[PDB]
Amino acid sequence: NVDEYITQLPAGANLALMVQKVGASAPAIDYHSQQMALPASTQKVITALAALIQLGPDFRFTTTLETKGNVENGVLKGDLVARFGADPTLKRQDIRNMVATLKKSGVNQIDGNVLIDTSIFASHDKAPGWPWNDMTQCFSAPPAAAIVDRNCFSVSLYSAPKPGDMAFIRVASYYPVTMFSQVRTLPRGSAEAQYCELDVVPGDLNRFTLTGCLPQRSEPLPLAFAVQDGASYAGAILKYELKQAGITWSGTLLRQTQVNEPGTVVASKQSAPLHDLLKIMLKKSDNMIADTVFRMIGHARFNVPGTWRAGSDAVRQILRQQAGVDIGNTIIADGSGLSRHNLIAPATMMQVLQYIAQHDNELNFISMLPLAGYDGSLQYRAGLHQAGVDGKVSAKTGSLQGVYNLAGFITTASGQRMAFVQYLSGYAVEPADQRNRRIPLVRFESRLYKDIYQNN
Amino acid sequence: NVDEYITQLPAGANLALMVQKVGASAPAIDYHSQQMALPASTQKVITALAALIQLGPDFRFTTTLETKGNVENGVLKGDLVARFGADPTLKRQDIRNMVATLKKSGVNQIDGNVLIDTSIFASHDKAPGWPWNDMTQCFSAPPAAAIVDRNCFSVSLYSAPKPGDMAFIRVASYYPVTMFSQVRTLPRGSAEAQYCELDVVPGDLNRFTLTGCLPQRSEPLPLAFAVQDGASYAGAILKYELKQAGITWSGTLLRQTQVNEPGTVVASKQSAPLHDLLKIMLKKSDNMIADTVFRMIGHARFNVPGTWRAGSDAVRQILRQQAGVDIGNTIIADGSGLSRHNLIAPATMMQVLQYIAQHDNELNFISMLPLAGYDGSLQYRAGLHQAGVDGKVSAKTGSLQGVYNLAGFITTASGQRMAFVQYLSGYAVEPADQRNRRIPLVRFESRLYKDIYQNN
Repeated sequence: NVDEYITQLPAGANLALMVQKVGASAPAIDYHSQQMALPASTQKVITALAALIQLGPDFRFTTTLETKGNVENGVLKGDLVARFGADPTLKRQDIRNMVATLKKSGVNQIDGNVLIDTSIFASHDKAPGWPWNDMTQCFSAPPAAAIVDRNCFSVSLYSAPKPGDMAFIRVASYYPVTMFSQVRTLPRGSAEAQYCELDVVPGDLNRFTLTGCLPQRSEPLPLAFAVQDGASYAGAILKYELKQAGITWSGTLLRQTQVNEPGTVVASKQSAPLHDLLKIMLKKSDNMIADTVFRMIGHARFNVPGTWRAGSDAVRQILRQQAGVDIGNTIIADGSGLSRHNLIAPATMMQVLQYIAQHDNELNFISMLPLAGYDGSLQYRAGLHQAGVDGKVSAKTGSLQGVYNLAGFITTASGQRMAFVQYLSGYAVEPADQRNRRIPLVRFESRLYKDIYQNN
Repeated sequence: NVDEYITQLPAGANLALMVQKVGASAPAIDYHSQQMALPASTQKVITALAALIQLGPDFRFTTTLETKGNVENGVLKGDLVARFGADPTLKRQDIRNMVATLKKSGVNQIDGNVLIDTSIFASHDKAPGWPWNDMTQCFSAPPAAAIVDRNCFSVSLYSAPKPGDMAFIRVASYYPVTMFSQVRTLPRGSAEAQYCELDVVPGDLNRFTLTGCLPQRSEPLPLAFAVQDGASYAGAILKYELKQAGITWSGTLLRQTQVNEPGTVVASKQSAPLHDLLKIMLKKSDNMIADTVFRMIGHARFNVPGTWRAGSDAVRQILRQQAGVDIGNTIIADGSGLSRHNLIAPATMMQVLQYIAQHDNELNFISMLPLAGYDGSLQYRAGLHQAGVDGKVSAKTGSLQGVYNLAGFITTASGQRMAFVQYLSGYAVEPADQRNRRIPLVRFESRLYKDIYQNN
């Protein structure tokens, strides 16, 4: 009763839906299944499959400290190279530990430069089609080769005691960022409060200026921002840890972007295995893992510095050649599904899902998807809970402004496993319902998945 | 025969279409007319109507030089204020002329600062939902309060005679930008040519670094880029013209962002009348005119510094209250339709078109739209030409990656004027047809508009 369920959805919402028994050639439900749609985070299903095929479940991201030169009386005669490898999980502590190791190896002094090597990747750290306005939010932090603590930092914004005085920014001293406040404090219920925005404006070298207005508050406003220049940020952390460890240097911090022969690895850190990271990515919808993986795929397949375009070409090739899926006129712009350039039909995603199901005993893939009523994004998906399908749906959510997708598998009343793709976009509510916007979605899903479960 | 014409379109393309006699309550063609879609540049139809209602056809953008202080023996004892007003047509020459006027007024020296006043607007000069990657292209130049020559500048990129040497940037000395090249010159058919990108990276104060690779060429590559900091850019031009005119100052160039009482206007420039600018906007799809107008509407309606959110609220209010159109769950994010956040149903745009037709003798609006086979965007729209409808269609195009819209009016074989909205999105061709992508569109439109013209 797809058309009737659509009446639950806001005026003009667009649904493309396909449901199909695993291993069957014909769908049980086909509503606009050929129509292109924004996949949002369902794109991560494709990223996870292509990653497992190209890189394998045991791949690990790697970061190293390398020396190029002889060490004489504790003095490295040459450069220290910190070779970043797009590990989305690298932490300040890992840098501290690698420096401790460098020290313990006998290096007290560097007679040369400290090089921040990001040559594993090239071109922009932002995919085409990402909205500019989200770039300072942590969920959209540029997934660069140099990442430390997700390239996200927090700040506290304090209103001034006196109205008209600048609001005050508190930030932990260890973060190599520079914060400036041009935020005017307003009276508690002021005229300017309506249309005066509070904005973050990023500048070079990880400078941030906050601008606009802040109404007086009793509590500081917590804010978290994305680092725009990961290489500089990682360099500054490395510089700090070297100094704390008592290692001096005569040169400067420089970026190294061009491919080069590795020196002697003196310290290293490897991530958890790729399967573990893909699990986090799928359960929690982790954009940074998705997009580091995505540019890694292109780098590994074509033996070139990883770019968005190489990633896209690689994923298309892997799907066609290894998974037997010709994605045709599909557009793949990134790994996370953040890009508004991604375009894919339910029928194409269905072929991907059918491949995964057929090879699930090899891939151990379905266990990584959120299980309705248990974990990840579907721990409490109201429509699925109310449909009676908790524990019966393993699926990836995909949400962006105007988009509420689901793609995955459902075990129905007969015990039949069905792959399904729900692509719902053009979703908008009227201004007076914007912070209550999800109730129509719940109504729709409660009905559809009860229908699918009961009748199959 | 809408469904059959759709077979001309690429796999999975999404059409929402409505055609309706002017003044009629029921549509002649209704194919998904209630469904939300990306309007692209058809949004400019709404912007033009709301602008004429709020500002009127005779509104002019204004830029001034103002003095605050007494002038003693040719010395201004106080500040020079350059008050920008978002005029999208202001030129270097206009600044030169206003400075000439300031000189002629008796000011030889400023004992104070030179203030670049942008207080007419506030918050970001980029609307929510604009893709970040286009921001350095001139068609997406941030439409700031301070614009000079469309905040666009050109550059010539020369490959190095020797492979491996940096490519060279030539730029006219009068442009206050700073260009850096890290572009490596490659052999004419090299290995790196495939996945090594040529990129522009904007920095603070109108710095641009070009990075990546450029294959050797006999001719320099012409490039044009958008200015990211219009206030600094306009300030530098003002500084240059003051110096050339022999006016000295003791202070510095500072930005003035807060609303303030105007000083004595000593020089000014007003744009052409708004109706003339709206005509350019509609004929040529001028994003900068659309978006300066859009933030001006909010500024004029609410008497606040213009923002994107004030513009959106104002346009919704104007449509509902003055045009009798409740846009319901429609999202309006900007004036140009660049934003991927814009969402509107053909039926809503249809109400706008019906209003314009009913009031055309008041507004003189339809004459501003491109006329098929004559001007603007429709001078050679192949599908319309092949449909036999040249001289019979006045309509606004809307194109973005994946989107080919038309909205406007058609005079049919019976002489009946019909309003129509064609919203076609999810348009994608396979990699091997991307630079030939428009042929399916032409096939579709040739058929649809011949059908509409002949049968109505």
